[PDB]
Amino acid sequence: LPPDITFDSLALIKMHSQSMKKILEITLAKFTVNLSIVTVYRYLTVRAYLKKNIELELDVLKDIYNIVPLNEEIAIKAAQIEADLMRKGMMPDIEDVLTAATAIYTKSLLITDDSKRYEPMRRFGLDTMPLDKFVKEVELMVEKEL
Amino acid sequence: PLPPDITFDSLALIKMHSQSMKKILEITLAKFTVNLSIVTVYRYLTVRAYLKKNIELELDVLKDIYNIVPLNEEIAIKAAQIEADLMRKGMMPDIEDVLTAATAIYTKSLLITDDSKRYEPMRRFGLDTMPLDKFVKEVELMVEKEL
Amino acid sequence: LPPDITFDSLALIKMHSQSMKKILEITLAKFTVNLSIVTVYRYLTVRAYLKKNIELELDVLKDIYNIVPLNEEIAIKAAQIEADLMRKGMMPDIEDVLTAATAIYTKSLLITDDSKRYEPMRRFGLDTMPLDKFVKEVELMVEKEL
Amino acid sequence: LPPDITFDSLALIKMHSQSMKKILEITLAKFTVNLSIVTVYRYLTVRAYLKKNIELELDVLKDIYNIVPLNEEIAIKAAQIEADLMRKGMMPDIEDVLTAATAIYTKSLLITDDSKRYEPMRRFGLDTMPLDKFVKEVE
Repeated sequence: LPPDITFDSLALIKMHSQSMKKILEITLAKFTVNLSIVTVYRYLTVRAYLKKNIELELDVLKDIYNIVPLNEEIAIKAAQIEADLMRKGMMPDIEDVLTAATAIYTKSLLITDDSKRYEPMRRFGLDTMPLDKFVKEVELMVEKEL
Repeated sequence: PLPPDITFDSLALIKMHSQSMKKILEITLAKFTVNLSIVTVYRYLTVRAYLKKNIELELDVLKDIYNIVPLNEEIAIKAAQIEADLMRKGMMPDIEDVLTAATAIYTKSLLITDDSKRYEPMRRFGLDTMPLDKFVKEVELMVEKEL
Repeated sequence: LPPDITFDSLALIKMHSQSMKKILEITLAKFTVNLSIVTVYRYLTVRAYLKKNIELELDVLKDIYNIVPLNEEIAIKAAQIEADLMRKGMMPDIEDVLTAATAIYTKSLLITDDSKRYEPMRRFGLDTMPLDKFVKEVELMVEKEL
Repeated sequence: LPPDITFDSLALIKMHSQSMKKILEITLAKFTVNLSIVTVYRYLTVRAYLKKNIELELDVLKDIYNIVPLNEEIAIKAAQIEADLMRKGMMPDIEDVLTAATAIYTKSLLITDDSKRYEPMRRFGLDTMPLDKFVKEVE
């Protein structure tokens, strides 16, 4: 529903698949997509692995997406998230905490195929939504003439 | 005329900021340009927030004594290339290592660490390392000689 | 500010002038300089015209610079770039195409006094920076330090 | 006569044409052809302009020709050739200098459809022969 959304690495990959190509088209009509540089880096890693020109692929990425650098404000947030998770006896991935920190920072709804690993970070102001539910919401909006 | 460029990983940075390393830190700041990845900064402030310190306060001191290098598009490309090429060879490196290494190659910083063997697969990419113990002995030596 | 840079032949000429002696010295400690063998040959032409000792000078360039041969991989990129330019009605100079292709292949920022000359090649991934701006940035690091 | 030969860019194009298939056949059996990477890049350029896959095309050239990178030794000789030619009130093409410099180095008879523009470079050890005369002496 909100104007600002983001995706984590796997949801980004799904959103790029030929079968999402229509959902993507509507997504970019309707939402501002604020990707973490971590998500971009993880994505560019697998592209480069497939021997793609990642300098060119990044140019295409920044044409349709906002790419959010990892700065000092996000690092503060991520440290505080991680330390709290660690106090509660949990072992968060670095990629997750940094992706959540960036989403909290840009005030973006995080679209993910694995919502639950971000659940311990809800308490910090992260909104999340399952990819399959997000896909259903986008089609509904077209039906509702939004 | 320019002071050599160096960096630290987060384990080494934590030790550089210990009570016992105050003078070494002070000499290090006077004699070198220290280019810290924002990711090393984040991992360091994680330790500090776990100890319930004032991370905003301490980050402002860090901001002042360190060149803090954000993770931007250019370092991400470099890190993506590094990591893809390591994978093309059977290896699955840690995110912290790759982004740390990639930032040190991009800033041309000697990476100072207690775990130099962990960083060996990235030598080919132009990473230079030096063990913390050896770096500390060398800083001590420069002070001895000048004084 | 990136770690890998290069110069065209006219920029290299200036970099080795008397005025630029300290800048040159700072560049070599702060950066990796990846020079196309084409740039090197055009530089050596000027030097040979001034009745200098070009074999001796070359032996010094070899130790301070990464001199990049015109190999198969570069020849293919140069060819793709030039054909694409010709398809748009442009006739680029051989030295520009080969310089630009080598810099794309090496991922080096091309420092030059004639950035407009090279602008048709940015779409292929070429990064440039004016020599004046580069010099001033080097001088700034020195001023701040001293 | 010599086992070592090379072509410049136009000559290579004409050697690759339909009419020259037999001459090319006898050329590849009789001679070692030492092609400058510069000749190759120029050839690949006109193929890419016709939207050919030059990776595929480079692989064919790789198998039939000795492709000669532009290295430090060639660069010195080209610099010397060029500076000298300039002091004598000329401005040679860069492609021509690099092509001549590579032929001197590989001690290759340069086969060209334009021998005259290479004439200033004879004094540096370059051997040239017209393609027309070459074709005659092949058949």
